[PDB]
Amino acid sequence: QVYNFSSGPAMLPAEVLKLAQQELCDWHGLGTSVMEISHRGKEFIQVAEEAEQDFRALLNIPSNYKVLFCHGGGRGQFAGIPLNILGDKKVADYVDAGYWAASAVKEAKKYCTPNVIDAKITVDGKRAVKPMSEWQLTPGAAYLHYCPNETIDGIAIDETPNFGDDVIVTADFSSTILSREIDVNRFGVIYAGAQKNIGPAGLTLVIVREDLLGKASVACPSILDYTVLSENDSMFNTPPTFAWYLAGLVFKWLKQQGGVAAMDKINQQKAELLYGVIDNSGFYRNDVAQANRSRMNVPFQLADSALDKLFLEESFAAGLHALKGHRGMRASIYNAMPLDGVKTLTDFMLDFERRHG
Amino acid sequence: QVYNFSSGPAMLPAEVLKLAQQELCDWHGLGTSVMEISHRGKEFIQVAEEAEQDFRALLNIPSNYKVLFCHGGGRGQFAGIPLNILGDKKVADYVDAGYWAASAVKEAKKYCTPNVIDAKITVDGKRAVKPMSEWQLTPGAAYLHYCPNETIDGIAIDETPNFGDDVIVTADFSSTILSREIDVNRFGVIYAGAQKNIGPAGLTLVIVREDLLGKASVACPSILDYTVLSENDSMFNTPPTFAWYLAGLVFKWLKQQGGVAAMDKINQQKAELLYGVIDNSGFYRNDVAQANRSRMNVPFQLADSALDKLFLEESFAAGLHALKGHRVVGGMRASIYNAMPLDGVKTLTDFMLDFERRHG
Ligand SMILES: Cc1ncc(COP(=O)(O)O)c(C=O)c1O
Ligand SMILES: Cc1ncc(COP(=O)(O)O)c(C=O)c1O
Repeated sequence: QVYNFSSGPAMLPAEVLKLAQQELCDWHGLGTSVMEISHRGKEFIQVAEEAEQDFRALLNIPSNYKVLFCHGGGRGQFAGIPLNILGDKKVADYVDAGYWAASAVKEAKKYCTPNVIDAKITVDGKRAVKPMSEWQLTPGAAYLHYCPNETIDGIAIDETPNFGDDVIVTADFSSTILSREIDVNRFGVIYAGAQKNIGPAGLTLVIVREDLLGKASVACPSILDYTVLSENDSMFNTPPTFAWYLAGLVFKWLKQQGGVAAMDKINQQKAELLYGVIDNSGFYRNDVAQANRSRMNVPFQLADSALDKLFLEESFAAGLHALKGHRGMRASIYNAMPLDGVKTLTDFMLDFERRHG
Repeated sequence: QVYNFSSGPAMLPAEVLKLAQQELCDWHGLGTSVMEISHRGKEFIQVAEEAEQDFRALLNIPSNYKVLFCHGGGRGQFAGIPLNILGDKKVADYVDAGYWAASAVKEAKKYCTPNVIDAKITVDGKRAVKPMSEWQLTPGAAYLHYCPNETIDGIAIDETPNFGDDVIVTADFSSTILSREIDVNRFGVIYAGAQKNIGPAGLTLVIVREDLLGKASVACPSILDYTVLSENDSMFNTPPTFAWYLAGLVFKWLKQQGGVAAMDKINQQKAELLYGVIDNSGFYRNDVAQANRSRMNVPFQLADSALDKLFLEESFAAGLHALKGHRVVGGMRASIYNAMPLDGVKTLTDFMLDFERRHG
């Protein structure tokens, strides 16, 4: 058995990939693939609408939000957010406590002069994030942007936004959407590249509060314009139809598992197991503060990084793929990753420490 | 046997889909799918590089062009072209002789003042396109844009651009790329949504002459910025990795067929067969001029359109899918792309003749 810890593109649920394989050439008895049919045909429209409704149900998205299936990836929305909801405003607040939050800032500078909030703090030697109650917002800012799960850094911000009605909260949920219940009503825009917990790469989900439509910049490409996308139910142009179908299968799989609250419980067990092994070891280390430890992306370093290459070759040979971190290691343990995959990983880690520590 | 005449997403080569199915869960002995691996790993980089190399070989793309594997579809490039190569200019020439060319004009108005060249003409009762010599270009225009294959209208502009060095030709090849050999050197930008002759939907190909880089608008999203995309080998961000892999398989399949010259000959046979049946029947009609008839998208109307529904029900039951014409014009439309075998067009035309016999 191969367990794939890639952060993105990530593993699909094994049952989903098996189903997609079974019907790849002849889908629902049509004699063609789901990827070969018109997006404006009755058959694909049903796939698309069921995927939208399942996503709405899984997250308990209120009726005053649009759910858009978009091209361009997470970095597409780094441009899409300011291009759609700056309106006539020239400032937005961006919270930076990690790589992807900082990347969003860089793109936003094409469109406005962002106010950057440095939310990084060190608490008892551990990397943490300032509480939202301390974020100094700009009166009148068009929106606030933050990243609740920093994929490379292993840093999560779990607290629910509770800002005034004048604050429009936007958030990059790429590497954590569907891993726990969230209060969608507290947000203006939630977006996620699909290639962590939704589907394959090439698809992005955007949840947009409906009153934010209607003020896109004229410069916004129509394929990224939330108002045009909503008008056309995400079929302004040809969608990534196979990716949208696969996302729909993932949503069906999540329903079969018991939904996001069921995932939340298994993800807690997976994270406690892996962080427990790291913390009870002098050979592995993670220095993110407990309250900000991501349950989805778990970086860790070896006490002797001269062993990194051997760790990667031997873990791969043991069927544990894609553990390399950014310029130590990073285990991504998304919804699709079973607890048995994390047990296999930690057993390997304990053995590797016995050998080389 | 099912023949799928969808205009986009379109049929893939059956051999390509069968291979993708076989290796969907365990790709190249990895025990994972090609869609579950990092785009920056050595395995996917090889897929990506071979796909680029194979596309360059198939179309004879010169080395002074970049080949970009992009997000956003054909309509993404309706914005991407002006956002990348207007530079400091405000005028570009747009040729309108069909639905997709007109759609490109509409998007262009967000970014510039297009000079719209109406190239539609009627000759002897048939819809045709003005010769390129009648296209009144604007001195100083940043570029010229046209659509050599109008997917809804069945109108092809096959004539080779022969403009001077000061004209930057850009062209929407979505529904015809790889169907015949073309002279890439005559163009500044060639683009194509993948979901007709390249791969599945979710991927777009852009061929851009290298001297046109470096003048993108600051407003261009980085994911659409040709300079950023080229600098990062189309991996500025996460690619549509499964679509890129499948495109790579299509390119290998095209090589196995004999390449674009081989497909050109088969596509000519397919189009001559289908247009002959339409022309020699009083029951079906197509009113596009011979010189502008697409070989890829063949619209036709029934003499009695009250039989449209029955034609669609009976063709579907005969294994002939997706023949309804676009909602903007009605009628029927047979899309007969590279993947469609001659036997599929023979099955379609035999059906059309039998339908006329039974109901005409
Ligand atoms: C939090 C976060 N933001 C942004 C991205 C970038 O996504 P993409 O490659 O789709 O642009 C990723 C992962 O890919 C991510 O995890
Ligand atoms: C000539 C042409 N241009 C543009 C498009 C639109 O492309 P997309 O739906 O990928 O934006 C199509 C087909 O979809 C096409 O055939």
